Amino acid sequence: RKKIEPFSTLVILRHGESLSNLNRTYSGWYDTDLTEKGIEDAYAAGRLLKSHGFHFDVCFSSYLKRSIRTMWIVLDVLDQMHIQTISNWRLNECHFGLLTGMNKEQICTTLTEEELNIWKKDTCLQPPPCAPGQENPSDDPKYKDLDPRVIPNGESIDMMWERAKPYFIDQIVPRLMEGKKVLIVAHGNVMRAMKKYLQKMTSVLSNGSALVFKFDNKFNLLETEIIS
Amino acid sequence: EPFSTLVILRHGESLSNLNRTYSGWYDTDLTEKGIEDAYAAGRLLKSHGFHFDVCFSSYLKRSIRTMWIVLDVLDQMHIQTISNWRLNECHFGLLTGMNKEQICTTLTEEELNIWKKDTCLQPPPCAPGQENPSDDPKYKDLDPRVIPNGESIDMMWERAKPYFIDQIVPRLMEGKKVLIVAHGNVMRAMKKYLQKMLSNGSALVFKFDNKFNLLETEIISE
Amino acid sequence: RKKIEPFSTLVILRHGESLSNLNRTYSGWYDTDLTEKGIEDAYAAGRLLKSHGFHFDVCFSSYLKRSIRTMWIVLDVLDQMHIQTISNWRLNECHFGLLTGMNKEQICTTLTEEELNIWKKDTCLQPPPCAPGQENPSDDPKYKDLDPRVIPNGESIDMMWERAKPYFIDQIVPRLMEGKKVLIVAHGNVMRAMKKYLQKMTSEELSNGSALVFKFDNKFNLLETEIISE
Amino acid sequence: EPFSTLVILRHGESLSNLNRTYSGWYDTDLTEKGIEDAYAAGRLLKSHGFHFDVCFSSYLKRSIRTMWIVLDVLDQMHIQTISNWRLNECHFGLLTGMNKEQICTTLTEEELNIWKKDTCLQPPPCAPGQENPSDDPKYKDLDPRVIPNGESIDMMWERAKPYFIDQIVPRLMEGKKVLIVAHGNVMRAMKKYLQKMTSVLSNGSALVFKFDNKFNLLETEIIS
Ligand SMILES: [Cl-]
Repeated sequence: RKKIEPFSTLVILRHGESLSNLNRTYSGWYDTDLTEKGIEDAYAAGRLLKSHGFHFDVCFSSYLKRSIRTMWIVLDVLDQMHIQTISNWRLNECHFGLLTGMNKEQICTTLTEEELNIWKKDTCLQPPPCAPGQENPSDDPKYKDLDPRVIPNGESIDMMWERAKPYFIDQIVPRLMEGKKVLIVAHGNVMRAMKKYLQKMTSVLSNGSALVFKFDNKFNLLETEIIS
Repeated sequence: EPFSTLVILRHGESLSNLNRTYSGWYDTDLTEKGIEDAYAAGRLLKSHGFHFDVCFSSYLKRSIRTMWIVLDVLDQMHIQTISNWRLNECHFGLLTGMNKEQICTTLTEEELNIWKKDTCLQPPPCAPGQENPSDDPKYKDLDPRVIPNGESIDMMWERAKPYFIDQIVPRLMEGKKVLIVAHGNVMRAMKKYLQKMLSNGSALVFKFDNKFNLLETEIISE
Repeated sequence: RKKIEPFSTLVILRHGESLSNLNRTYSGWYDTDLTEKGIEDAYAAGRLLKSHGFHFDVCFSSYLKRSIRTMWIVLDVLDQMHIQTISNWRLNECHFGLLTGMNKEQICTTLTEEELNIWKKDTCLQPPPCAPGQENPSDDPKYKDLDPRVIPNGESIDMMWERAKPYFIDQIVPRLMEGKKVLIVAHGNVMRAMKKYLQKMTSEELSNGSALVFKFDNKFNLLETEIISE
Repeated sequence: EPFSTLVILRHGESLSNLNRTYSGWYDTDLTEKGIEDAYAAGRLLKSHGFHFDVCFSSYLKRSIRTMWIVLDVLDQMHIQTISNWRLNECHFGLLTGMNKEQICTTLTEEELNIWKKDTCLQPPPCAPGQENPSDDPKYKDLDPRVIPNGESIDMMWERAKPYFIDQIVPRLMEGKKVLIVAHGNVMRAMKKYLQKMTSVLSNGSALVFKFDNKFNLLETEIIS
């Protein structure tokens, strides 16, 4: 009982629990690391992909440690620590600007009722920038070589996707056109934007699930499979 | 001397330009004068002593051939060259292949004025039965969704900018000297971007320090 | 106060204790992992580089887990988990062929007294290939895309360096010539061969946990070799 | 059709070849006939329908220019090109710039016979006061220790082989179609390597190697 393989395959996996997520504060570009539970989340994701027989040619991550660490753990489980890995800031979560580090109570104080509803249901609401005196995650040395004009300071989800999309088109798509299997360890908002883009959707997945996109040699999407 | 240097150079006369039709992505090649324009551009850069670590071009032949000629004059045929569609001229859609009179018949008085003076007017897409330059096999591996069909200058820059930021800026931050052989609209958009805002045969020279501050913009000519 | 910096810098680290090392068997390409102590060796090496202020533009490892895992830990300590990393089989330890997995007693049985002395003091003695029925580490799926003719089966140290040298020249030197700071997490024999090549030492002429620092000018002249330790 | 394809082409007439002197790394350029050789070679590949994913050349101008002309004929000027010194012709050292008569004066009777019949004779290095082609600024970023000065054909292949294994084989394993514009000695060494020959084609022919997904050589076709 064997199944015919696709020409190319894209697997998108979400990173596990970060310390900010556990403390219920917004992180965005704040470089919060995995908790012990988040490390176990990464081991579980690696075992999920191994049980489906995935062998990847390349793995992508954001510049954020919770994504990079998840990638390393997953590749460790898959016995693929040797494969090419690529990290880039354009796969980063939204930069939340002023909202960086806020909890639920501070969000409700900062946003009007109407703004909060748009913030939850839509993708177009842009947070304001980091305040004077607020530690801004993008002042990190890891960003020292980027064009300063391009560094975001308060991003809606739409704006995040406008700067992630060129990276997806210029780095991930060409590898899929070569017939490769590509893994991406990703933030939730980025994963959902990529899913919407590929399926051509218009404007909620169980924790620990992965998305499997299968393509033919003309980059037609043949199937989207959820594995868990 | 500066920490890094970017030289931008425009390609020379194309056959469409000589016949006074609009090309956009239409893959028109250099005329005899366009070839001599490239040799003269090479001699201008050689007289200023430029030695480049890398050269960029668009996916369009008039840009690629100019790069090859320039590098030949500079005795740098061996350096790395990179061509990419994101540096292409605007895709003119319906206006592709039209001459000046056809542009007026197709565009109203207001549309033609904004098309001439501004950057925001988007031409309509190619008509049915019109040869679309993006159907070229050289674009067969691009994400089908990203291929344009009718672009304003603003739209062209929105897809060229990520390439400039991701391929050009990192090399300048490494201290390299970078050459770009570009189309007029792309060169003007890059200049406007870098300066936070030219006579034929001229070249733009951008000098940067190690924080990527623009120290000077020099126009060199013969 | 401050010292004038070199144009480019190459730091070479050795990986820490592997399980084969703890059990006193030769590994070579056998993909033995770090022990708990080897993991702590990697954290300590990271702290060493952190106290000397190193910020690398790129890090290289072999295809062997014990080297890759050491690289990951060191970059974690350095807060450089985002930097580019490159792994390649040409930085692998010698493929020990038949000697793979042997302990001291089996080595002494297999080699003559003359052969053993040359084995310890020289770099030219080549082991035989893996025997029939012996598990060969190169049959690992991670090597499936290599040219089958290039895969070694029993290497002397000289032979190891003959296939590592082109990688050093084609991938590390060009980045040093760009002015970059390069980290290599290496195997002991590979580190020693690189040191010999760079210093122009003869075949005639570091404590555990030490690192080698090579400093170069823009013509790739070796300006200094510094040994650093805690 | 095969999983992957390698085409190797030799560059056309250089000025040194026309003058019957040995160039090696001497950076002699194509003649007007040599440029026509490149156009002819391009038309040969076009008539067989080749569409390449990438093209390789040496750092020598006669190889680079041939690559550019061939890609012009193929309507593939946009494809990725890679040039590298490891695909260079032998560095002839002292023999650089010499003609047939001078090589007789320099080499003994035995040495000249080894030079013509075998691949193992290493020429001596460039003489004092002899302009060395490796002093070219295009080589300024190489490890100075690696630069040759007098290379037998065997030595040339020892430094070209790792480039073939590390750059060309992985792309053939990816299922790509690869073009190499090469020098005769380099082309012959690659052919011997791929066919496993032990240690005679028209000037304008091309070699076509067809492979399956395990990198088994299914067939070698000569087109002219
Ligand atoms: Cl050596």
